[PDB]
Amino acid sequence: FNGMELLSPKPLCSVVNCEDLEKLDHVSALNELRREQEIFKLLPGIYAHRYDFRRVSPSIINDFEYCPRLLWVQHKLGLKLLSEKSVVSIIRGRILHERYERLLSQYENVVAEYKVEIGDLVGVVDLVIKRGGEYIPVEIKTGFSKEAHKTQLQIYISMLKARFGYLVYRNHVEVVHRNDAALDVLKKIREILSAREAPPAKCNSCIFKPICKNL
Ligand code: FES
Ligand SMILES: [Mg+2]
Repeated sequence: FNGMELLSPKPLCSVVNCEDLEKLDHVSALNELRREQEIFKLLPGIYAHRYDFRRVSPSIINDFEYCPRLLWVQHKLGLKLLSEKSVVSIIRGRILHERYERLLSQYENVVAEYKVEIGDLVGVVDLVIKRGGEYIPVEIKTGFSKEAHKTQLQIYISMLKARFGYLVYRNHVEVVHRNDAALDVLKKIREILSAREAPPAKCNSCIFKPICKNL
């Protein structure tokens, strides 16, 4: 709300109307939202979009944990690979992110897309609340794993020197405490991307065949 200031952010579905987005689960509607998000079909069970790997994101953290091989393959392709399963969860999450962002950025003490520099990499905080001279980071949980977003937020906390951060779920909010141990994940990722050889698969079955085997 313009003119007011925010103490703490509220759950996504308590700010945006999530029910409006539950009618987005047919091929016809998918193929239209796909076009806009610049997401395309590559293989019958694989979608993709362009991704800048100078940019750290929950996408990368989620993928580093799932399968370091997948992260390397994607870095080489210059493409982010999405399973035909969770392509709708990404598109839905992106629209939810955009609405929640634009609505909370309306507060006087709230700001969207705060660019931060992590050395050779860059980060973009979903939302930043300014309680006094301190910047409280906010991470919107959409599309990827709970742990991925939570780690990402712990990085932004440790970079902004905040005392804590907010992790906004659909129907609740979580106060993530500063944990500099999450920054250790950042050194490992920087190593996987620069690795001249592909790491070993840390998954039970590749849902992205045959791409992973062919690099
Ligand atoms: S996803 Fe683990 S190797 Fe293809
Ligand atoms: Mg987020």
